[PDB]
Amino acid sequence: EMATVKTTHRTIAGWDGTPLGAFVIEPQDAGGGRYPLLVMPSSWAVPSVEYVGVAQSLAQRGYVVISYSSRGFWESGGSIDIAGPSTVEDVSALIDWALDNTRADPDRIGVSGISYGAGTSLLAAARDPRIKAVAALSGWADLQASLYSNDTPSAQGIALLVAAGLVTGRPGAELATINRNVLAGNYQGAVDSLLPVAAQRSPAASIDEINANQPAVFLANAFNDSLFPPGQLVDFFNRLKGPKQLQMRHGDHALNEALGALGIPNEVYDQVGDWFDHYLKAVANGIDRQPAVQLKSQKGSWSSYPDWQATSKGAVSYGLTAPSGLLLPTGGLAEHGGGTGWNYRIGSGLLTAANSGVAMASGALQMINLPPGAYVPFVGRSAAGVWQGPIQWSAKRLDGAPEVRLTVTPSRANTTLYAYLYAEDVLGNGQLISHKPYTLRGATPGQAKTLDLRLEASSWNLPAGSRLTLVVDTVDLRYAGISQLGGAVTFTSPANAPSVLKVPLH
Repeated sequence: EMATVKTTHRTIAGWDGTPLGAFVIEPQDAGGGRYPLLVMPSSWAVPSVEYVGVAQSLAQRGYVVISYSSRGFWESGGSIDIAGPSTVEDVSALIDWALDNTRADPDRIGVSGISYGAGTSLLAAARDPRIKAVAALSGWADLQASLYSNDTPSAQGIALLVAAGLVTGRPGAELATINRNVLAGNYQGAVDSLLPVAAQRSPAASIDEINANQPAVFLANAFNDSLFPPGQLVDFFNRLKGPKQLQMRHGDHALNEALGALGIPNEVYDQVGDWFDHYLKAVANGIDRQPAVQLKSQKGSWSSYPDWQATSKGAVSYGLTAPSGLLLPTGGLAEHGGGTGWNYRIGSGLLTAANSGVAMASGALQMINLPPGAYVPFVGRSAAGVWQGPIQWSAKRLDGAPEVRLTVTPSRANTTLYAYLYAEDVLGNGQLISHKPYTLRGATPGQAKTLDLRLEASSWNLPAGSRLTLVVDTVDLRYAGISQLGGAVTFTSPANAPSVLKVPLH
């Protein structure tokens, strides 16, 4: 049965003596061996989000749990350093405190957190070989890849990082510099300020250290996370050599749940509990035999794979054909397989309906993104290339990351491209499955460049009556793109390197 637990608030010194506000949660046995230890850095102070409650529910499975506010948070001393070396070292300091002051088992230590605490936890697992298991929710592996994907600043990601920070605590120098840049609309400057110190804040840069330490790593993110897109997390997951599981879902806001305002359903920490129970309490619950990749579609049904490479088995290659039409020039997506030698010119810097997200209000703390639909017949063909596949007469499932190869010729040295994959119904209404930005800065005008874009991973049930539609344009409401009205982009498909969309259908 579940442990009765006692919760005590106290202040625990960090590595340098900085006082951290902590809830120490301890089973009451009593007679009465040691319990596995979980150290759990809380995340952003979003209203209604119950971090300590989540920690208590884990402790009730039979764990000592330390739920705490990182340096700089309201309840702690210090400054927020964006999961910098001090914040990460503090996890080790709290492990040491727990081993000396609670009935914690030094041989059975795990760490778990969400978002700020997820990145912190993974970094701690790289730096502290005592950690045997990690569960990181809605986190990152590569901070640069997350906020500056293909050299395109994620304006709404960066803005959200600032907004979340301002409700959570007192910024250190790095975050205050970001805040100052964002206030001016200077997203590129925000990025430039962070890049030199981003690698030490990125689990991906510590992949060898985590693999050496071989903790059991559980990752669970939303495909539509507003801060940290899935590709960078998948790439990290794929490189882990030890026990591991990746679960990806579509997020939505649940009401009256501990984590519903973060877009995380209660089922995630249910699975985390099972993960730790196996790896830290040797419970024979079969989690060791479960597939390493588990994906939940937008309709809420699960699929699974033994590894990420399996998602791409038998991917369909659609060749892009030359856009044609009297009124609405549109190309095809042609399975075996397309045209070469064509050219299609659009103007850069023009607005279209195809966007990754809506214009969003100053200070909003929405942690998942709900892309607007786009009516494909109103996507301006002088502003975008549009390629449509055939209407399906049977349901299909897309699981994985689509890839696009496209050759582009800019007339300006600076252009940003955006590729979007839509499920388009028979009437023309598109729901966005995936997208990716790509900035060409300092390109040679008039020189064709072949680009390989990997769109963000997704899991999507495509119903009978729908088709896949690719849109490529040059502006997006969520990114600080550098395209200029008056410039041009010409799409081509050279015989040597045809323009192709690869889609992982199942």
